[PDB]
Amino acid sequence: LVPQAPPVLTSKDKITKRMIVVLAMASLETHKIYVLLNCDDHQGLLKKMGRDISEARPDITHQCLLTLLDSPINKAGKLQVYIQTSRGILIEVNPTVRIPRTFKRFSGLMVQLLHKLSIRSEEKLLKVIKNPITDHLPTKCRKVTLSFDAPVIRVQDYIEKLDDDESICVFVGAMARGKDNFADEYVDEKVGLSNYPLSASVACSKFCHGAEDAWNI
Repeated sequence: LVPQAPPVLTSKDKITKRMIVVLAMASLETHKIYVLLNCDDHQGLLKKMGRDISEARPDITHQCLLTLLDSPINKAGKLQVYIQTSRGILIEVNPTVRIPRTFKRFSGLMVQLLHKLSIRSEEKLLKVIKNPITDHLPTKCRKVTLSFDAPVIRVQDYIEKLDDDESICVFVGAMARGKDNFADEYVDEKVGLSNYPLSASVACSKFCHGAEDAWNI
């Protein structure tokens, strides 16, 4: 007894109250040898490039996207996802896009996106857009960064404290390790979800679950 075709939310809608997740510091870099650089397949190459092999982690972004887009909140049309790469590329993800389950085809899709600047259905399902993210977010929107070092909140508590017209944008480090400062230019609060450090995919899942509770999804 719920709407079977909810409105597809984009950055063009500045009003509708929604949850936004920004996958920040995403490790999405192309190389012709085209593939996404990753720590499992390109250890030798990354070493010769003088890179920290452990930083090449596109799999984290892949798993976060699957968790987020599979969620009840996404199907209910109350979720948006953006990607901010470690190299400053900003990507808007259409809620209806199908993300491949295998890493190989995910990499193939990301390579095409980063080279062509969009992925077409003629509507765009993935699009490279202009920084800063704040130019695209809903007019009334809370902005928070998830951090292990921050005080722990219950997601439902936090979501229920939003005004009826106020969206929430959550910045999540799409990384295994790193400092929580990636979105200090945009946010005015940092919060924790657990007394344990969480994988990015798990943090995404917990936040989706808590919003689903609060919004009766």
